[PDB]
Amino acid sequence: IQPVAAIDSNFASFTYTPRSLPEDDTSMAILSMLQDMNFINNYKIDCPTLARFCLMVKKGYRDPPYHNWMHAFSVSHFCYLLYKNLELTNYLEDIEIFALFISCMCHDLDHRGTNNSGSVMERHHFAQAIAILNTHGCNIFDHFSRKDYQRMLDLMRDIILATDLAHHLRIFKDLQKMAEVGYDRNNKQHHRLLLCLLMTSCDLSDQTKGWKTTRKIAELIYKEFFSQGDLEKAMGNRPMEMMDREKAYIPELQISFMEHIAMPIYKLLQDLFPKAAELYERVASNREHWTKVSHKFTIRGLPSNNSLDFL
Amino acid sequence: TKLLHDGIQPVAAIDSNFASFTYTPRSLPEDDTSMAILSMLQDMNFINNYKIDCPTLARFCLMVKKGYRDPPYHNWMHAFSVSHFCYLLYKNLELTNYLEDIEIFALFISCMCHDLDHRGTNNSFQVASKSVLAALYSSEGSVMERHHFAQAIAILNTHGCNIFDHFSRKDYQRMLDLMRDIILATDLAHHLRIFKDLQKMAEVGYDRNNKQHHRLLLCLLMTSCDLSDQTKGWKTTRKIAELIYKEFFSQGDLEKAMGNRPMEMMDREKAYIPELQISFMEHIAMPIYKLLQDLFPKAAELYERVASNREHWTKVSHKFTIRGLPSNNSLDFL
Ligand SMILES: COC[C@@H](NC(=O)N1CC(=O)Nc2cc(OC)cnc21)c1ccc(OC(F)(F)F)c(F)c1
Ligand SMILES: COC[C@@H](NC(=O)N1CC(=O)Nc2cc(OC)cnc21)c1ccc(OC(F)(F)F)c(F)c1
Ligand SMILES: [Mg+2]
Ligand SMILES: [Mg+2]
Ligand SMILES: [Zn+2]
Ligand SMILES: [Zn+2]
Repeated sequence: IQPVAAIDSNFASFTYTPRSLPEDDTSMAILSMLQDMNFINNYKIDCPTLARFCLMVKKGYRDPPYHNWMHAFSVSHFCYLLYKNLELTNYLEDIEIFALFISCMCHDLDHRGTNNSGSVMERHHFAQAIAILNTHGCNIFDHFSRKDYQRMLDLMRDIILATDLAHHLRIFKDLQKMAEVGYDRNNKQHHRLLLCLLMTSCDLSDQTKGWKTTRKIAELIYKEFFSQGDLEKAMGNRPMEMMDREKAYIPELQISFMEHIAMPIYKLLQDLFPKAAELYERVASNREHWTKVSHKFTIRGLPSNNSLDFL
Repeated sequence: TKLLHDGIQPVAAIDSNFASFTYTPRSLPEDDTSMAILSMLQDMNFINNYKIDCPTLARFCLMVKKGYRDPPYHNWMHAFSVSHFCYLLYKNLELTNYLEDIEIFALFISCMCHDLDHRGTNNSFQVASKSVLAALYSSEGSVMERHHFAQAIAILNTHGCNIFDHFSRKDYQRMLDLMRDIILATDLAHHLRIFKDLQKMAEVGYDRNNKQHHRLLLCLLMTSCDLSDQTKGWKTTRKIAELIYKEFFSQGDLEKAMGNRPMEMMDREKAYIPELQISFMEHIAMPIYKLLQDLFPKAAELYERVASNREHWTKVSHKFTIRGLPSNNSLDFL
């Protein structure tokens, strides 16, 4: 197990882009992150069991454009960053933080590049995580107490279910209440709410990097959406505007996504942790950048085709 | 050999709609266009009127054709299409009630010759590129149009190509002065200078005894022929627009490579085609055909087709906004 400093000198920084790491080194980096957060020694995890677990999780992702292993790795890496930079041990229990990180690895297992059209996919993701744990040689919790095994499973379920946007919108009022009155380490409701907020923060973490990352991730997202839309047209159904490559206008859809979903998540994170202010400011800056390049979705000159036949 | 040994077709046998304003001369295969030129001159009666030697005329037509290059728009098929429209104006507007036979003959020959040796580049490009044409003609203005005329003159003075070598001294001179004036009238700068005069003439009415009115009418008709692609269906205007912008953006690329800053309409990174087409059509094309309508009521269908083609450019404007991902399938262009 590599020390985390040897992977990259900037590995624990919010400026690091985990998609820069070759896919063949990501399994080792997972182990290095668990080592550096001290969960392997804390919970006495068998290293071979953990290695096999991590490879099975990786293997359980398919290869659609966005919802693949590198997404899961990136999300997991952001959880690590929150641990390292926001001092999560002052707010949550070690078992809750451990659950969040394992959930990050597992939260989109067996995604097909298609959406829920509750929480159909998120329940499947959890069921896949459970099936991996009950595979021979992969149960990283098989030495946990009956109390702790149960808690771990309940946490993973709650945290993975919190990645459904529908869940986040139900609890949004509660998150705002918590942010304004202030976090209370003795309130078990606040722990639940904070774990949901942190999970969604990890899931959308590509929005906190530079322009190069948001642009590429947007491309991959729309590639998935339009594939789904193509399939829905082939079956005789009528896809949503954002799934239809002939009707979707990307700048409007991105700016909506960023104003209405991403920015309020990181605004809430900022209100609870002042050291997350740079995260919110990067998301806001990335949204400004989407507005600046909007004009480029009007074809100037002739299309690359070099033809006007498309009229 | 093929132009000679096929005799001169009657124009009805080329197509039953050949003399109609709805006919698209770009439909005719390029290998039949030389014969169609002869058929049009035959049907307007200029061959018998002026006693043109047919072999001389056949060789003249092939030399004119040969004198066009192959840029996207300014090629032989443009010249043929412009000449065909002149024929249509003769057939449909009864031009013999307004102009002399020699003026009408000059207009048609000018139509064939008016873009000779065009390189897909405009007048200012010759000056910016410091081409041989600029060296010869830049102090006089209308650089390309002067070259076109000089090329026509060089064809006439090629052995076996002088269709006017049997003209009187008076008529030879008149013909040359007409071709020069008419070809120079294809410069947009010329048209904008005379526009006030054309409007005057349209409102007071045409006067067959006013020699200034003949000059002005020949300029108007020449520009009407030059822009005649705007009077056909949507399929023609769309395709011609494509060819025009191809030429413009090639020129713009060349101007960037020399360190100069091209006009917005020449710059493929700044030109927004719907705005430029609509401007061209509202400000250049439509007033030309409005003036033609004011002088000849039977040209009303021409103006109405140009206006309808402009409405069509407005309807499809929205399609220049990229929906979904580009064909690229990539967002790298941001
Ligand atoms: C299928 O969506 C996957 C993911 N979307 C995402 O990353 N992006 C990024 C982007 O750049 N463009 C986008 C455009 C868009 O529609 C216009 C939707 N989503 C995105 C996502 C996960 C969990 C969520 O739930 C919660 F936010 F609660 F975590 C959530 F909302 C969204
Ligand atoms: C190099 O120009 C060639 C020709 N242009 C033309 O046909 N098109 C057609 C089109 O579809 N789009 C256009 C757009 C545009 O600006 C964006 C300019 N021109 C065009 C032309 C010849 C003589 C002229 O002078 C006069 F009109 F007076 F005859 C004249 F103005 C224009
Ligand atoms: Mg998901
Ligand atoms: Mg010209
Ligand atoms: Zn995810
Ligand atoms: Zn022309």
